[PDB]
Amino acid sequence: SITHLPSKVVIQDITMELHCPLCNDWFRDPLMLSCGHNFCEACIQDFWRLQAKETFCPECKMLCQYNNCTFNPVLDKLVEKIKKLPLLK
Amino acid sequence: SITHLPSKVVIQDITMELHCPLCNDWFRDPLMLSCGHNFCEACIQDFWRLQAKETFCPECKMLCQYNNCTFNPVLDKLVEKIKKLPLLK
Ligand SMILES: [Zn+2]
Ligand SMILES: [Zn+2]
Ligand SMILES: [Zn+2]
Ligand SMILES: [Zn+2]
Repeated sequence: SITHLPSKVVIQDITMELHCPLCNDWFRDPLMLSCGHNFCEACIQDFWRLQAKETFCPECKMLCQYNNCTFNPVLDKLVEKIKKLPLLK
Repeated sequence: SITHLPSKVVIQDITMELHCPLCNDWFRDPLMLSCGHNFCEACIQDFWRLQAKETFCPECKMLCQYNNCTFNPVLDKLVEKIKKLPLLK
């Protein structure tokens, strides 16, 4: 995209990217799946253990293998920082 | 950390987290290594091909295996968004 965006809209977009789509809260110990999507470790583990018959990604439906999941620590750092951001608009 | 931070300081901290430590520019097609650190794909590939005798992480020095690297697409999305943020302070 090549359009200017309202400051508040950009902050909100950034914030949506740091929210887990399973719990709709801030990522906590996010795992990244083979497709590149991220979920709280607890959220994706419970989804797979409890709701899903194969280990697929809830967002894109691609078949991930459990053993290919990896921690995504940069997301923890970004969550910590942005929660401290004063929203001046 | 449990201290309030200046808005501008928080934006700058967030921005440092979205910069590749090898090139000091915005992440472009970042790969995440087994240790959880991220670098532009081109940057870490050139580092390993050209400067380094084993595939270690330039930040933490841990021995990563090349085949365990993964794309970290969330970082591309965050780079795109934050570059559009008007800096009002
Ligand atoms: Zn979650
Ligand atoms: Zn996915
Ligand atoms: Zn780079
Ligand atoms: Zn590292």
